[PDB]
Amino acid sequence: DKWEMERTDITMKHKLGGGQYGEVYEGVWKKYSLTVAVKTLKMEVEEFLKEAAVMKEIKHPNLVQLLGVCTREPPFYIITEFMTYGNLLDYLRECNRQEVNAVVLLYMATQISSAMEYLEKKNFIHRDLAARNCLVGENHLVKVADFGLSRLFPIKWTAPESLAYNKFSIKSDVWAFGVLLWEIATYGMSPYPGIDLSQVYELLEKDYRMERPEGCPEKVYELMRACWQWNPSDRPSFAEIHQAFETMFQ
Ligand SMILES: Cc1ccc(NC(=O)c2ccc(CN3CCN(C)CC3)cc2)cc1Nc1nccc(-c2cccnc2)n1
Ligand SMILES: Cc1nc(Nc2ncc(C(=O)Nc3c(C)cccc3Cl)s2)cc(N2CCN(CCO)CC2)n1
Repeated sequence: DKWEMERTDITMKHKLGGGQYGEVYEGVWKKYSLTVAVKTLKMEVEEFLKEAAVMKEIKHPNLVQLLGVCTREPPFYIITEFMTYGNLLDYLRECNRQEVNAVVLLYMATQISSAMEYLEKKNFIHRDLAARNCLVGENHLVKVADFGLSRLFPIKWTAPESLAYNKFSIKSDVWAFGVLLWEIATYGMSPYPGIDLSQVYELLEKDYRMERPEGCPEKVYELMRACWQWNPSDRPSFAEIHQAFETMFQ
């Protein structure tokens, strides 16, 4: 296996983002003195190795790049490139809005839609697509974190068909993407603020959708609304979503 590393190839450093991603650490891959991120497991082994195998198949500019794995005996490692600025939700909430302005919001939306178009075409689904599971690099680079991928839950990001019948599709990710776009357009506000988690489905069932955020262009809000179509087959494809963002650039 070309991905297999000895644990001693890595020097473990500090826990990343004060433990928000659980057991994810900064490390150094000694071969290149390259700062990396390392997810560890010392219960959920079957799950951890299945994700390791899935990440070997994925290669896109906007998905976090696997570098190696330690999957022989515990502790188990997944090693990726280090995204320097951390998760997109905290980044939006804390950013300088003079820098992170309309064109950067569009750029962030376009990048994530590019990653999801790739997964759509490669018959993968994400099971936790949200701003907190996107990572930021230099010059407003955004990559989707890829530990929760499957080959084909977070209630406020979950399509109605997934809450009701536990059924997930690429169309469920299109719903989640619309919530993520809402997170981008509000610089990382909590969706459905103050609404009890048990009543989200019944509100959605009676055609409730979140209102246009302050300053959100109408074309961007129309695309959110298309992502939140009740019928999954009425939601646009990630290919259509990416193309719509490309077209908006004036
Ligand atoms: C995709 C997106 C989603 C949301 C937003 N929202 C905002 O841009 C915005 C504007 C005003 C506020 C409100 N704000 C409150 C505080 N006071 C001080 C300022 C105003 C909030 C968000 C922009 C975008 N970006 C976007 N959308 C469509 C087109 C473009 C675009 C930009 C440049 C060139 N071509 C296209 N850029
Ligand atoms: C939570 C967090 N992660 C960061 N970067 C990461 N790179 C990649 C990550 C990741 O999880 N990889 C991964 C692995 C390893 C396995 C499977 C799947 C995947 Cl995707 S986590 C940076 C960061 N920072 C804290 C805050 N700082 C600013 C202070 O103001 C910036 C730095 N915090």
